[PDB]
Amino acid sequence: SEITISGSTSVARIMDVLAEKYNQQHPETYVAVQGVGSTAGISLLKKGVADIAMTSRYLTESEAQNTLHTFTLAFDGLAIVVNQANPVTNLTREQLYGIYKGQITNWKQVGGNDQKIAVVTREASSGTRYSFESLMGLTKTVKDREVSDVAPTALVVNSNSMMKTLVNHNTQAVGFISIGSVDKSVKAIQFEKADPTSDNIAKHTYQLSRPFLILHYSDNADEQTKEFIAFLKSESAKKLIVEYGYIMP
Ligand SMILES: [Mg+2]
Repeated sequence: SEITISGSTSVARIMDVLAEKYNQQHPETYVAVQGVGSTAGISLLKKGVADIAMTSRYLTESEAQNTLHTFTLAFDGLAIVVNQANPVTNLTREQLYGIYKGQITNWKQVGGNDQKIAVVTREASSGTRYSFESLMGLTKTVKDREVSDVAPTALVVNSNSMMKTLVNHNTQAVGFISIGSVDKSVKAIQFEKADPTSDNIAKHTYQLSRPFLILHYSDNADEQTKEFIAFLKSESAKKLIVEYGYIMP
């Protein structure tokens, strides 16, 4: 048989591994992992042409359906990173928002050196960028969509790796990376005085995290779907999730 799980390209990175694992033990069921973004995934499931959707954000009021079931597969965290030389140890929500908006333009304003801030972001198509902006309220409504509201003087880089190298080489820069990509080349700072840790994400004391949700019709689903959903809830799956740097609720 065939199971189609659609949506989030953020979730698809780990789902590709989970699926290949489940296929080893169930060689006659192909799990098609379709990375089309959280919103297309929801639509595909509601049209009955996916069995499962995956998202990297909570559902809106309008997306919620009474017979749709949701569970949280994992949390994925973001770190704010500065150059090792930067004395700043913490930013609040309003400070970071203000910096990304271009309202706060010198580090002295947020307890640092007298030096112009270089704001660094990711490419337009980046999932990590979309979640950072959603978490920080850095989009704006324009007619029928959200548009990025980050000051267009921000510099764009195209990976975690390149973000860290940029930060590492520029005392003035601030940026964001997946929490798992943190290494000693950059200084990860607190957000609202909470350290960027697995434990703080799991307890929601650290705010900069996003859910990986799994959506399906628990009632009206066929057995192959129920069996894959069970596996996603199994220790064998969780072990894999954790080992790739995602965080158990
Ligand atoms: Mg806004």
